[PDB]
Amino acid sequence: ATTLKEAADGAGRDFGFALDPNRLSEAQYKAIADSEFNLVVAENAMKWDATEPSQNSFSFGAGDRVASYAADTGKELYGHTLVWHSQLPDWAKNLNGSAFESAMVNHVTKVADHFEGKVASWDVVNEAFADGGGRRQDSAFQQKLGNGYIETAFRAARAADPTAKLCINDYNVEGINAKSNSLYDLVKDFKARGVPLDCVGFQSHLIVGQVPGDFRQNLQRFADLGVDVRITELDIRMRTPSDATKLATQAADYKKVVQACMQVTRCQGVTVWGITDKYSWVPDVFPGEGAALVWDASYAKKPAYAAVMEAF
Ligand SMILES: *[C@H]1O[C@H](CO)[C@@H](O[C@@H]2O[C@H](CO)[C@@H](O)[C@H](O)[C@H]2O)[C@H](O)[C@H]1F
Repeated sequence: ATTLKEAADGAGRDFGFALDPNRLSEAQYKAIADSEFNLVVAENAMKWDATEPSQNSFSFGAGDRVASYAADTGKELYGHTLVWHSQLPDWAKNLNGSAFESAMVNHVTKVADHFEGKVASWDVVNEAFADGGGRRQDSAFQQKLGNGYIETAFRAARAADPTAKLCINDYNVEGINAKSNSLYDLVKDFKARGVPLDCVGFQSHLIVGQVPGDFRQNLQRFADLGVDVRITELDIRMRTPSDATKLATQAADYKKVVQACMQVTRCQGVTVWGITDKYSWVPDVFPGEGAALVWDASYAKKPAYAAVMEAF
């Protein structure tokens, strides 16, 4: 193969990226987006704040732009995200009880219906668990609705879109630990009771040199529950500036993550969280850290590019 798209294509897998529609007007950005991936997900265009900026007033512009890009270039489209505690507009945060529940059911219904037949899989609920185990406590959904909100989301999404794969997504659930254990219990429960849930996504926002040694083992145990698994927001950050050793380790880290996926038959593929280091969300959250993506800020391929090629 000569592009990652070709390598993932031959492996029978997905290799995607987080798209900011506003960047498509930068030729180098578009050139890479067109050539190297076979799947696309909206970085921000499909979240709650960008789609229902005010109660019952949907804004599908940015979202449609991403959905059009995928259809026009023949890429699979992944949806992100229906229910999520962050980027929740204040009108929602001010809602209470059944009212809040109705706003949630309606948001899930409208957004899923609008993209029906275009989005192949959705992160219906994202980041429901707390590091350390148990439910996230700082979530308006958990507070206002209690434990059953997740099941309600999945049931409402399945009713609006009969065929989209419905996934639950989280971070720090890559290795076997208290967070992935709680995640595992919930999936087992859902499958036992017939709650519609088809896949589990593992964000994989990792640190260089710190890739969980039991990644494969963990993906496999979820797969055994009869669900598909996917790596959804992969980037492996470092303390900047980067150097020859930091880039070499990161390469090897990319290789390990992709091989974990290649080794679990139900691992659908891998989605990196962006294309180039220059637009990466990392420096804005973790000051002092960065250089986490496969292309540097000059659009030059970092050693990671060749590692991923090999893993596929
Ligand atoms: C996976 O993690 C990424 C990184 O935070 C999330 O995407 C970021 O979300 C924030 C908040 O909406 C945006 O400001 C960033 O531009 C975006 O990269 C993603 O939603 C998540 F679930």
